[PDB]
Amino acid sequence: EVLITGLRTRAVNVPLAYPVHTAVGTVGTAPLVLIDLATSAGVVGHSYLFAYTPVALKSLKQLLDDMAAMIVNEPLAPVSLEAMLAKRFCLAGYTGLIRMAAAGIDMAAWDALGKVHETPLVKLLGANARPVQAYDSHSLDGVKLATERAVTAAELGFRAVKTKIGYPALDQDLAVVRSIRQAVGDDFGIMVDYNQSLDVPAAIKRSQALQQEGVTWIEEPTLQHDYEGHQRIQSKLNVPVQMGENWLGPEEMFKALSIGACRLAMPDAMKIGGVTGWIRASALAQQFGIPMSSHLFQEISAHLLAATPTAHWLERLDLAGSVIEPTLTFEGGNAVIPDLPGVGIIWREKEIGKYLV
Amino acid sequence: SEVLITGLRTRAVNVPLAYPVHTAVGTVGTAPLVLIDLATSAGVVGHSYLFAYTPVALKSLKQLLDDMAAMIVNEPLAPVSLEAMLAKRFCLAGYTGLIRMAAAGIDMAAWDALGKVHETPLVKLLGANARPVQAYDSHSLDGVKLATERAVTAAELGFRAVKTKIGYPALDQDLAVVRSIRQAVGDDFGIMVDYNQSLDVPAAIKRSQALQQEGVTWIEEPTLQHDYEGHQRIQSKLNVPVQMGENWLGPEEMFKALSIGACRLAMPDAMKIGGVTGWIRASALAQQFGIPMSSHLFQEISAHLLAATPTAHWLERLDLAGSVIEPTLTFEGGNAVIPDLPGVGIIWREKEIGKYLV
Amino acid sequence: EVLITGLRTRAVNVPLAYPVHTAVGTVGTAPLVLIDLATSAGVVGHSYLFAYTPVALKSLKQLLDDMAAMIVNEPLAPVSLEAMLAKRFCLAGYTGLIRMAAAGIDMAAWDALGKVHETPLVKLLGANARPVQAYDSHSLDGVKLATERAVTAAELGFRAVKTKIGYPALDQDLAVVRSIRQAVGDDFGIMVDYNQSLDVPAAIKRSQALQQEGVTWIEEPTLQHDYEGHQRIQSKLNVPVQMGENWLGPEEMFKALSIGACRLAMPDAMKIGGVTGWIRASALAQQFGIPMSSHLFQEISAHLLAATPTAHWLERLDLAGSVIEPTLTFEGGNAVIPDLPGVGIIWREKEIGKYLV
Amino acid sequence: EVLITGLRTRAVNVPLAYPVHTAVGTVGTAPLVLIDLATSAGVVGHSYLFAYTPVALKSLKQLLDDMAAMIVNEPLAPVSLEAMLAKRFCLAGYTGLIRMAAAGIDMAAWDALGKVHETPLVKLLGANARPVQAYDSHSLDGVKLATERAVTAAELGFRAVKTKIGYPALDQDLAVVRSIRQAVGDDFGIMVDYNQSLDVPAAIKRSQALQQEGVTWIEEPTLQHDYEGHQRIQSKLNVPVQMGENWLGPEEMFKALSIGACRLAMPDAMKIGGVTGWIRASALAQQFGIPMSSHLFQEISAHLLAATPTAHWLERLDLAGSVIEPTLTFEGGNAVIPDLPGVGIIWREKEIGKYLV
Ligand SMILES: *[B@@]1([O])O[C]([O])C2=C1[C]=[C][C]=[C]2
Ligand SMILES: *[B@@]1([O])O[C]([O])C2=C1[C]=[C][C]=[C]2
Ligand SMILES: *[B@@]1([O])O[C]([O])C2=C1[C]=[C][C]=[C]2
Ligand SMILES: *[B@@]1([O])O[C]([O])C2=C1[C]=[C][C]=[C]2
Ligand SMILES: [Mg+2]
Ligand SMILES: [Mg+2]
Ligand SMILES: [Mg+2]
Ligand SMILES: [Mg+2]
Repeated sequence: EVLITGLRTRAVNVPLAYPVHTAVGTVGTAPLVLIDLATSAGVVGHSYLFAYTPVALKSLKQLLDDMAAMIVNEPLAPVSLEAMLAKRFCLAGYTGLIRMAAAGIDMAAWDALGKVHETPLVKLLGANARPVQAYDSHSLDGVKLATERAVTAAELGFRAVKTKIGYPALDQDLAVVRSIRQAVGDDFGIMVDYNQSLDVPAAIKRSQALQQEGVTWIEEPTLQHDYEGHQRIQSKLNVPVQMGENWLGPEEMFKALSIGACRLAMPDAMKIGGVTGWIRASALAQQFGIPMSSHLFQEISAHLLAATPTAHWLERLDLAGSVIEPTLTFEGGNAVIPDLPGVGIIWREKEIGKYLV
Repeated sequence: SEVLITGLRTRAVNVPLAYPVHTAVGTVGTAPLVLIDLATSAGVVGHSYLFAYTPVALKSLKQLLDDMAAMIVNEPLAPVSLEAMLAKRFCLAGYTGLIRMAAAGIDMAAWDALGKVHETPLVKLLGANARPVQAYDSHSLDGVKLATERAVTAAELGFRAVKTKIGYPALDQDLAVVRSIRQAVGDDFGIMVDYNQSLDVPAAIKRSQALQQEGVTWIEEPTLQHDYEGHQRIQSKLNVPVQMGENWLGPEEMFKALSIGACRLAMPDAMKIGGVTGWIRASALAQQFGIPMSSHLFQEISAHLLAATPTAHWLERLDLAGSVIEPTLTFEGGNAVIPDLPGVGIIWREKEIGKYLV
Repeated sequence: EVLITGLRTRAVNVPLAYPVHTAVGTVGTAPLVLIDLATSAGVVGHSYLFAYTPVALKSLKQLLDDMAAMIVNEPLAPVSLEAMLAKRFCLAGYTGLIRMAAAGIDMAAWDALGKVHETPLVKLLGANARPVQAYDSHSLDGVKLATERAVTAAELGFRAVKTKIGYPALDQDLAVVRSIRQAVGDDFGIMVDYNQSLDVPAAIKRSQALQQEGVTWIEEPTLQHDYEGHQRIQSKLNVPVQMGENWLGPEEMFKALSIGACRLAMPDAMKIGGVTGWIRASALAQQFGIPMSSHLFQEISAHLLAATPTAHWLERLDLAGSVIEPTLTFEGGNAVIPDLPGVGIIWREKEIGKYLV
Repeated sequence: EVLITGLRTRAVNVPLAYPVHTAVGTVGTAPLVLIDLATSAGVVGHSYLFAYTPVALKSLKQLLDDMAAMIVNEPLAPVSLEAMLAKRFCLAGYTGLIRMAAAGIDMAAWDALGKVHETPLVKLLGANARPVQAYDSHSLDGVKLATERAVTAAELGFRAVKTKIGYPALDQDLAVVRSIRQAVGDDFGIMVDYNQSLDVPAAIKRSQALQQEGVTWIEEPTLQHDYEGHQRIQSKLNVPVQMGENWLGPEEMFKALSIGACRLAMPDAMKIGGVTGWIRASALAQQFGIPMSSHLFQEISAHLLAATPTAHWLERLDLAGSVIEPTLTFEGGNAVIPDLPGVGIIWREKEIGKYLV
């Protein structure tokens, strides 16, 4: 019926209103690959990828462009497409940039499929649209900016914020949390994120002090692939350890959950394998008893969380707002899925040319 | 005197193979390689190459490496510190896959350059005597007739073992190939077999128990490479050793596989394991877990690396880059012999490389 | 190309400015074996061994001298030499004094290889020299001397000290830590060392009390070979248990890490097997996620920690300062590797004669 | 109160009628340290140590001579003396040559204590003398000599022999076992010993072939300290894996038995820690359900096995026959304890002089 007829990618470097400072360096702009998936039915699927660093941006575009011949003239059947890519790349390594590229095609193909059936992605997945609580995602901003941004988020109606920590001293971590807490009050979430910057003993010492201060979760305290080390950290805490943005495919999530690395999970729509990977991830989170949040890609994560049995929070970090129309809205701090077929992404074509690499 | 990296040059080539590498999951008909030149303030140039597996990833890998150049040019030629830096710089994007392979290619060129700085073969720089290492001639999913011809030819060349790739539609076809080779080479000869991830766990148990009755030397990647639990289940049903490791991206994946008991043999890939720096760490693990450790591809550097490996087992002879690298590595009586050259011993065939440029 | 041509050893008993009092007895002098490895390239490798007690000093020298014929005329290839000694001693027992002797040969051979290549050992290992934070290592000194020494170390720039505890009463342990803490303030490390003197229940009781006071780590609470007992102790603590100075070879480290005996490790350059053993130990500590410190042998440990992914602290205990030129220096508490080939050891040939046994 | 009044040691290098060829090299002579423990009761305890290689011989004697100051004038209480040595050596490392030296003192002290009470050692331990089945211990002798020695062993009355294997080819291992089996018949033991020479997959392969041939046990297939690896080999076999000659102290035995490394044990009276360590090893083998044999030191092992609840075999390898009187006899292949106080060791004083080092 519906065949894939073309793939077009555009690499952009988009500035951010606030740089994403982390304990391991600053992401000052967002390197994105914008994807269009043309089909024989007249509709075009849209998705985008986040390359994290300009150093990988051109590499990821080139890879996608060389993948185009693998998918042109195949049926628009994302689950069957994913299994084909999984096999074709099983020698090179179906991980990293390659898996990220495969997820970008998956997310565009699902967008295309909802458009074919003139229906929002959440409904094509068999679920009712529902609002999801969102937290406003901040960075390693220093006490002054961290507190201003938390006040502005609370004014916009958000009920929780995330700040990135891992300053040179534990006292600086605690100063930021304490200052946010005094400005937003007790009935407010403060999630904190170390971006893999602590070894396991440091993470136990810092995390127990944060837990005494009162935080909502402690995210990626150590090396993201060290599932055992996260389990050891989690074993010393009442507060939940959060991880998942760096799981490449549901199989990595299965490994982490099988050994108890974390009491929360937050897969990333790209790295987990797109919609197809998210659905599988969501089935694991349910059976392991893990409340499941999103990481980035807030446009598509609104739909996916609505179909997730243990949906927890949506991360509001609008990486692509400069090139995507704001059809996703926030009422009372909850993300509200737009009444649009597919994901609801509409390119801001006038702005894209400003940021092309 | 301090030695600095002063340039990084890459060349993407798509190189002929006398025999296409047929596998159960598809055919590698040419070798897409990225050749790496690491210029230094000592004047010497470090050489290495990467294998992209599919032409689909070739240009992307070269592009990534060219964009990584800015991270390493004007840094000290200290491969262990360079590796720590790349690990940190890529911890958000994902220090795995193509990025990790790119980092390993830098690492292998940097260690080559450091051996050249000290005018000494890499094995001796690593603190070990050069020793010959037994090598098996590595074949593919060749069908009975060609599989048998290549095994006879390898036996005449002095090899004492061959590897064939299996996973034909029927187990009887796998068996027909292994049996035909055995009849042509005799009883005092290794036959390693390679499934390239093509079986589920119950099929792998069934096929491997039948192959075990034929006395093959090991059974390589029976199922999905990341499925360490499943490999353990397959190994639990076998006396023959399960072999894996060519797809471990970094020694951290090796550590996870060995921790669960996935395999009684290991064969890291000098590229995917993370280069010389990653190989040294992999060898330390294999030693403590009691795992005989073989190589995967990259025979030029693997001869050096195995000589430094306490549990060194076999060298895979698959000469992917022979069309563009001078044959300074030799084989005597089936054993790889390290050349008396500084660093790794790689000398480009500069007049051949231009024939294959992408 | 380069062969070992000779081995010379000298047994000394050297005075210590401060006796090393421990919970299990006093090391009042340092019995050392000083090692010279001659090569066909004109350079001489240097190392030394610490015998812990004069009772073992002459035995260790004799053993090394009887090992000379095994290594003379072998290539200067420390990794292959270690394999040869491992095999040759596999029936006698490649542990204990024999293993310590093998490590002494290894450290001198690596010094000699760096000298053949005219490069500091850290650079021959492929790493940049970097300063390494050091703690000043004290002993079971009693409240008065313990505090004085802690004050003096703080004045010299050290950011942490180690004291040895295990007085008859736990109150005496706590009185020393409290006194040191008042003199150095809260932004200062206090590591404490029991030297195997407690059983597991006593160690749980004392360690929880020291944890409440605030210490940096608790080292060797019980019998060094009792990895399961250390695991039980560590399971009851937030503060990290530290061990490793008694691991004979990385295979013993592997056993202890595999069962979770400690959250920190500190291998001893001699007992772990010299440079070759150290390299293997550091690969394990990295995969197990263990910050790795040194025990004694500060001259060579400065190089080794600079090549160690999880390098933590250097122990500053200058056992050999009376016979080795102070080319290793300390700036702001950090050990600074000297710009010398190999390890940087230069014998004080006038002083050695004063201490020969 | 009987006190120790002297400690005398003599290093000898004694001839072997048949060199002990092994897969890892040849022990052509026996380097022994002969021990005399004089007491204030006038009786003298006798024991001896085996240094395995002449390279360790003078070092072991030197260490014993320097330990003498720790034990002279102490009461003749072997269990209290062992505890003192354990503590005094806890920093240097109570293993290796130091532990072997401590065991030699322990074995002389117990022989001394038997003499004080004019009673054989077995009776002082509270057990009846009973004959213990012995196997004649051979080496890596090749097909011709291995079979000749097996014939001669059978004619002397032994009902089992041990041969050492680990020839370059598995077919050579099997050719030896097959020729011995033809010469001795089916109702006869053939123990085989690899002396650590195989990796784990090679050991699985050779052992399953030997198991098909029919052998009594498979001894030290891989590295002696690799307890996990021995467990993996044992998991693939019906035939029992045998080890223990290299355990230094019952604490190492405990670690191996705890993980299931072997279904048989054979501690070495020296390395296990003398009579004191043997008694503790016997208590462990009993609870773990492990039949327990001896390694070497046949003179004292005859007494110790008589007191061992799970006593299995005595290794007959008469390393010291050139310097000790043949008071131990063999009836029907069973070792028969002599009716003599203590261990029953009487030096051949006119012979020791020929072999002094
Ligand atoms: B951090 O992990 O939280 C944000 O989503 C983010 C982070 C790092 C880099 C970019 C974005
Ligand atoms: B196979 O795994 O063995 C060879 O090394 C090879 C394989 C697949 C693809 C290329 C080479
Ligand atoms: B103790 O463990 O710390 C010191 O390094 C030391 C110790 C005991 C004996 C000598 C030195
Ligand atoms: B072997 O393990 O059996 C014998 O007791 C023996 C061995 C090795 C070295 C000496 C004696
Ligand atoms: Mg995060
Ligand atoms: Mg393979
Ligand atoms: Mg200590
Ligand atoms: Mg034996």
